[PDB]
Amino acid sequence: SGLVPRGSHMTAQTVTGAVAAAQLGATLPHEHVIFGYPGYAGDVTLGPFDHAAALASCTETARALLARGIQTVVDATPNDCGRNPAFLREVSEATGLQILCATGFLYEGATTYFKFRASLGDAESEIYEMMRTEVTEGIAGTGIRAGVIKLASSRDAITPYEQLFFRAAARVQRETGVPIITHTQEGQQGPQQAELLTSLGADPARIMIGHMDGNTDPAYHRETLRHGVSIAFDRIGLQGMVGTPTDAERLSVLTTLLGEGYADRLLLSHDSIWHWLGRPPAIPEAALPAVKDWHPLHISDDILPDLRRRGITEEQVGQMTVGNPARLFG
Amino acid sequence: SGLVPRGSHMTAQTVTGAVAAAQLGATLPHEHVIFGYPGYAGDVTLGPFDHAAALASCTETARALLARGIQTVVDATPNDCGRNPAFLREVSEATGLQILCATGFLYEGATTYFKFRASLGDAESEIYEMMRTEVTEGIAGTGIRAGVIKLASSRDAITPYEQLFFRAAARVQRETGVPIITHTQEGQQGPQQAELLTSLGADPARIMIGHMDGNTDPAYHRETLRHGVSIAFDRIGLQGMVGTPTDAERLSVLTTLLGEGYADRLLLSHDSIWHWLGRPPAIPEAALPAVKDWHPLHISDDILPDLRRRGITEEQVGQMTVGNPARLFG
Ligand SMILES: [Co+2]
Ligand SMILES: [Co+2]
Ligand SMILES: [Co+2]
Ligand SMILES: [Co+2]
Repeated sequence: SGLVPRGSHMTAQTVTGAVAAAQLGATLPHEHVIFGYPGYAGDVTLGPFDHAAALASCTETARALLARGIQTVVDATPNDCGRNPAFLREVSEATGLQILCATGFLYEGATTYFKFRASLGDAESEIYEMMRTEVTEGIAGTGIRAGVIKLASSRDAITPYEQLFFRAAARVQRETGVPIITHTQEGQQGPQQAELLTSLGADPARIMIGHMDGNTDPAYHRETLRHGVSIAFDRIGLQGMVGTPTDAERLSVLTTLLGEGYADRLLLSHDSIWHWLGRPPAIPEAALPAVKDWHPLHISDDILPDLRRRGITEEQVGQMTVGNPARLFG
Repeated sequence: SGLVPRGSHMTAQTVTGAVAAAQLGATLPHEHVIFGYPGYAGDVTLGPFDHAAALASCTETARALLARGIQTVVDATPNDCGRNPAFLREVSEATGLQILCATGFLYEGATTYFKFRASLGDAESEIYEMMRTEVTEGIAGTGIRAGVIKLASSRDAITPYEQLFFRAAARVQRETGVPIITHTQEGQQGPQQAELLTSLGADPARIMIGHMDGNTDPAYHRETLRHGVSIAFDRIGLQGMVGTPTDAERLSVLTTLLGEGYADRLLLSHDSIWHWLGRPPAIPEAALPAVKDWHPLHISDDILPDLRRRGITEEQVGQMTVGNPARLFG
């Protein structure tokens, strides 16, 4: 036990169907099989999607993950960032790797559709309708259901526009028990997000505040944790990428939190992109070190062994990688 | 003659092929057959595209236009707003109505893809590559070529990000002679846009600065016109829609400019949307008068007769509706 999920639950849904909490295994709570920044579709002429090569590439990464003992990936790709459940299902059915997809949108400057629905009507209820339908019935008539709601906020505040999504999410959460994972911008708003969602009636045991590794002051992480929610160092491997701290700094914070007993509330991920949508990313020369360990095998090969040699126990490692994911999503 | 297009020309391209300047006929220089605010795709579950109903609805509007003697529509829909040349081609082949589609993106807060390419590399050259390919070879391997480049800027300035597109556009323009139509936000930046593009080497005779009806001070229109470019009152029918002036005000300005002899530089359009992408628009109760005349038959039925009874001549009307479009796009 400890802090178990409240009332209203629905068996964890993956792109290939419902899976039991115990079948989840080691999990990466925040990754992107395919991803495109909003607008990517507008570059379809020179940046078309090569299905054959994306499939070949993604299943390969999937296989490398299974070999590491990772049995599940939570794909956090927002509805406006290329989210494609049917494709994810292909990858999963081809490899056996389990994948949960999300429902939600990126922050304010991403797109403009709902900012517009909001000027003309009740956008909260429209977002609520969409989230609930995708979480209980499916996405785009495919029958594939989202297994997490994804929320995002800006750096300086959770804007009134962003809050429409947080309330729609809170509602669906209370009604269905579906988990909620978030994006925080540049290490800010973690506590505000936690305060808001719990105040809205969302179960702190089904809430994971993301990109918390974006902040290096542990007092900041401790304040979020006070709310009873889990937090994720989900961008491990992306170092100094205009903003992000280094892994050295992330681990310093993690080991402090771990030695303070917060293991039941810490999750680990990379926030990697296996295949980019649109025109392949032009990576400058100086950016190389920053993205060097920014691939999904980094935690399994570098992070988990580094934590262990630091005194973190095998049980603490299993709690973060298997224990937490099973309660959060299962 | 007068101010005819410079060197480097390419026969006007429509979704169904090249058309001769003389085949253009009366034209609406800025309209949207289908349109979706960026992000619309993310609402695919409850706001899917009903092809059968969009086709039935759009050809109908097309037929009403042909009956008015309008033989061509310049669809100004940006690459990030649902632009779909294949669909436009269906509408055109089904009715005979001629349609030219565009190449380009909406302003800064619309999407984020190129803001990202810009942090990692040479976005100007990537936008240039895309624009040129779509204007000379085609869009998405369909062989359908864009017949206009579409540019947009914000209200307070033509941002450094927005200027990447203006330079890519200027380049393609000099190289291919393809026309350029713009969007101006809330009646500002008209002169700045005209100054910038001509300074970049773009032909003022193949440049139409849009949404100029958004400003009601004719001194503002006169300054843009000084640059030798044409300007369009292309949102006729959208009144008071949070910002926009009333048609009464637009016509007051138009008749002043007309009686000052600027007929060779004035174009008329509605900026209507025949079929919305995403969830159908929820139109409040107070918004009704604002969108009442916001449909493509408004100029033919209300505007052109109102101008005539005001003293505007049949020749001045033909110059705006046929003369200008033929030089600009043909
Ligand atoms: Co994120
Ligand atoms: Co992410
Ligand atoms: Co516009
Ligand atoms: Co428009």
